[PDB]
Amino acid sequence: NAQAEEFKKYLETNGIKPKQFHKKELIFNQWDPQEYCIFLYDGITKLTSISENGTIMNLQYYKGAFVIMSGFIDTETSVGYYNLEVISEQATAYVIKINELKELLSKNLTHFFYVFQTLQKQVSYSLAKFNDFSINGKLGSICGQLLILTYVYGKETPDGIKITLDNLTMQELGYSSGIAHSSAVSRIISKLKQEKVIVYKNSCFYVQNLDYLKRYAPKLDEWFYLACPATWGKLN
Amino acid sequence: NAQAEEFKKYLETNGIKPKQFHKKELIFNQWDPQEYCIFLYDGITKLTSISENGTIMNLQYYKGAFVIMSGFIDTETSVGYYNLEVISEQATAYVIKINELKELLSKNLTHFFYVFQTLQKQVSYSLAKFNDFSINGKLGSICGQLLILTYVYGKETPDGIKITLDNLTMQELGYSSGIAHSSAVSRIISKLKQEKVIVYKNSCFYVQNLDYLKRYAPKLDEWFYLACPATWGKLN
DNA sequence: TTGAGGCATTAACATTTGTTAACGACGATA
DNA sequence: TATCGTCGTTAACAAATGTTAATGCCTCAA
Ligand SMILES: N[C@@H](CCC(=O)N[C@@H](CS)C(=O)NCC(=O)O)C(=O)O
Ligand SMILES: N[C@@H](CCC(=O)N[C@@H](CS)C(=O)NCC(=O)O)C(=O)O
Repeated sequence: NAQAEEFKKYLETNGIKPKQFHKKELIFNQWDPQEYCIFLYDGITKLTSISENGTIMNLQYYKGAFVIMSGFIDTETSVGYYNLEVISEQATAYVIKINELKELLSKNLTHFFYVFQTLQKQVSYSLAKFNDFSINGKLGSICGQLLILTYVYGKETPDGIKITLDNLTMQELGYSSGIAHSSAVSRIISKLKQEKVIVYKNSCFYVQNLDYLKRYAPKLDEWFYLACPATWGKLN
Repeated sequence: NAQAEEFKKYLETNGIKPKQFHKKELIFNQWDPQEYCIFLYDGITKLTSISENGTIMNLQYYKGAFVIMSGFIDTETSVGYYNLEVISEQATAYVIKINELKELLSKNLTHFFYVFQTLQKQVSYSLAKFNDFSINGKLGSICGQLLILTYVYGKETPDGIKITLDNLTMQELGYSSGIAHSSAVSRIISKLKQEKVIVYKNSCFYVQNLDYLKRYAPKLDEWFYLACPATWGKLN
């Protein structure tokens, strides 16, 4: 992306150099209250939350370039306690102090509008996801998540659309769709397989019937069409 | 609150005058995508979405002052096809075309930071809502919505906490929690009534065991503590 | 006073999902 | 080689939830 590159050159120009993170490494966490402005430049991360009981919840993934806020810009208080775990092998991200961000965006308006637009992307994303997950229950939740991962990490292959993700354990899918037990998600997956919707090959997932997921995730497909059209046309 | 008043005067200085809307009246709609930037100054509204089969989905409410984006500020494209129905008797809102917002914000930076902060409140809200509703299924979703309504529209009474909403039918809660049929909502509400959690009196809902809802909506309570701390202190 | 329609409560069945357990395939270690 | 853990299936049983129908309470219009 161009806006992302200009943003990079701006940050670096203002003495803000990137940091490197490895897999299983947290950029910020839900226990230390350090309000940051993460500009995930390269890599893949997952935003997670752990309850008092210890239950994990995968709220979303982030694939650079994108912006993640852990604190408000005016009050400089916390927007919510979450972790951002690196799940790719390596990732490069620009950690910015919450106070300096205001000084940086005040100076340049283009980059300001870039951050604003990434924010809108977050909003619309969350609304669509909430819709498609809420209506059709857990089957619809799984289907929606598969749609997201297929548009973001999917590549056409002889047998279908291969989702290029190193770790996609049943536990992870459950964490992304509010399912606590791997057996249940394994059952839903078994149904989808039997309906000739997906295949489990090479420890990976191959999506062969995209329309089936489109039915259970209308607002998500619509969203990718209205906000990530470059990512949407690669499969249409 | 106050930043919204300064924002009001700002809008009334650039020739952007408020428009009035009555109950059930829509400001923008899904089928006629004109990209606006609604600044709900006063009143209560609800953001809804209708599938192709007619299924309704209540994504959330909006009690002024707040900001709603129907289109992106850069691309000027729709962020998603949603409707905004007024559910209060009367509501005052400033309608702004999306192309004007970029200049109007470029002119003043404090109000830019206001809209930005409100958008961050939207983000945190959606994330917390997604986590709680998702973790404990439909019971937890009902508890979450009830907590939200209790913080935003609740007022302490000797009978508990009165949710000052005229129209809060079983079907409306269902739409707010992804439940299609009113009978199921009635069933859950009956369980809570038996559990000494709430009571249905004077055509309104009264909350007596806030903690019970806090258990099923931890991230939402956290959100009210972090994003709307006054609304949170009003009940603690 | 009557009748229609909408909303709430409940019951009864079907479908889905939660929860635990057993079995087998796989990798890794010694 | 054997042994231990982890993950994917499947089964069996319980709880939740989807779905429909019946009933009663209320308002409203004639
Ligand atoms: N950098 C890309 C992708 C940014 C990104 O990661 N967006 C989030 C939503 S705000 C996403 O697609 N997440 C995918 C997921 O949740 O797995 C863009 O500009 O849209
Ligand atoms: N103006 C009030 C309320 C703004 C508002 O409506 N915020 C949304 C969250 S983005 C909300 O609380 N919605 C409650 C609901 O969904 O009923 C404030 O800023 O605290």
